[PDB]
Amino acid sequence: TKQHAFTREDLLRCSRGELFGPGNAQLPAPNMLMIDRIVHISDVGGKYGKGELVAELDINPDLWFFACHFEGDPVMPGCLGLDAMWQLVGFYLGWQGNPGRGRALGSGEVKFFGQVLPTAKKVTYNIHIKRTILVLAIADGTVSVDGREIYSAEGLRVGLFTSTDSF
Amino acid sequence: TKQHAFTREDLLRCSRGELFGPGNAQLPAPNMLMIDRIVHISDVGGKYGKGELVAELDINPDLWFFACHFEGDPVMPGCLGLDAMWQLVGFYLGWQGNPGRGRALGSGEVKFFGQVLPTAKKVTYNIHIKRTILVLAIADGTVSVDGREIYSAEGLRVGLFTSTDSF
Ligand SMILES: O=C(O)c1ccc(COc2ccc3c(c2)CCC3)o1
Ligand SMILES: O=C(O)c1ccc(COc2ccc3c(c2)CCC3)o1
Repeated sequence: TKQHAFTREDLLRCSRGELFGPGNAQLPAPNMLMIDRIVHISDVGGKYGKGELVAELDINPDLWFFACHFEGDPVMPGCLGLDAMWQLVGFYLGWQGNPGRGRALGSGEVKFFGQVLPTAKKVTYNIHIKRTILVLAIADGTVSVDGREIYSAEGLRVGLFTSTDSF
Repeated sequence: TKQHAFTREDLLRCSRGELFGPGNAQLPAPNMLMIDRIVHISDVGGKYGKGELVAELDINPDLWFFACHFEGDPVMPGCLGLDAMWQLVGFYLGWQGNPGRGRALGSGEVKFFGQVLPTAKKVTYNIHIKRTILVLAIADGTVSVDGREIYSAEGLRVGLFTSTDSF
């Protein structure tokens, strides 16, 4: 709760289990990691008074997903921008000190109404925590490219599992 | 409309633009391609009488996404199983003979209530086309692993763009 911003090296440390400890929430490592930095994280403020994350991914034409998606028509997969928002809600649960392994549980409405091209510079993620309740978080999120909102997600859900025995 | 099943080599040909032609719907190439085969595609039957796709992805412990997602806790990303369902709805629009480039436009409710582990053998996707209406398709979908339903998506939307001038 004391650290309110994270560098890429902090996120890579998180991906090895060395930020929140083994058996606790982990970001993916490359090439599934869809965040370079967490600019802001808090458990107060945001749209619902329950905290907020702002994170960034730098874009350059050589990122792996442009060449295969699609050949002659490069565009960052919508599913990976959506996954960044699940990655951030999971990070929030870990950052609050909750134990267990993170899984996305789904979302209400997702809309893709724009695209990240290899000429873009920066994708920004805004997450508004709605409720924390296994331990799970519900959040709304946007994805923006160079100032332009392009995706929205309502009711993003991520849970932490300490025991899967009964499921 | 004459071909009702597709091999991996057919899907790779689709990913190069050589199945539906340049400027038309393309599957991603590896490593974003989340389908090995289309077992069944039709424009009649399915849950709503508007056709159906059944597709498969073989699972083995060496698939790239297991090592990075997550370190010491391998699980196929939920976002990639969801993306397979968008990939299949886009394939359906191309298979019907519609021109233009495919984009996911989003979904209503997505639920992840199980997981694909590196011990699994086969993921199966079931897509029920709800409505075709730019040209877009609305569908419901499930992801199953070795017979067990693990994800559901309602209101998957994919559109084809012949012109982006006005957007
Ligand atoms: O992975 C995808 O299918 C994906 C990524 C982003 C999108 C959304 O694509 C869009 C969505 C809306 C518009 C455009 C493209 C250009 C014209 C307006 O789809
Ligand atoms: O990429 C993900 O976060 C992801 C993939 C699949 C899931 C869902 O994870 C789940 C969802 C439900 C259950 C388990 C795991 C084991 C106990 C029951 O989340």
